[PDB]
Amino acid sequence: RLRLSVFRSLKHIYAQIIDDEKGVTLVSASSLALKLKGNKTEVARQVGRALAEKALALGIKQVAFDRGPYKYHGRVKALAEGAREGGLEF
Repeated sequence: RLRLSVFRSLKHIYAQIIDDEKGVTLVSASSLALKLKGNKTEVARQVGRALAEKALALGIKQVAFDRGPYKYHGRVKALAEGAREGGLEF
C-alpha cells in the first residue's frame, strides 16, 4: 500500500514514494534534483518515469496518492504519468 506523495514548491518538482504499511520512505525523485533544471511540467513525466523506474526497483506497483493540499495541476500530471507510465499505479 505504498503511499505516493508529490511535492511542488514553485520551480522544484518532487515525488516521494513511501511505504504506507510502515512509515518508510523508499524512493524519491525530482527533476531539479537529478540535474534537469529546465521546465517543471515538460520533464515532469521524465521525472515520473525515473521515479516510477525507481519505486519500481523496489517493486512498487500501486501507490496511495494522498498529496494532500495539491490540486490536480500540471506538474502532478506529467509527473504522475511518468510515475504511472513507469510502473506505479496510484
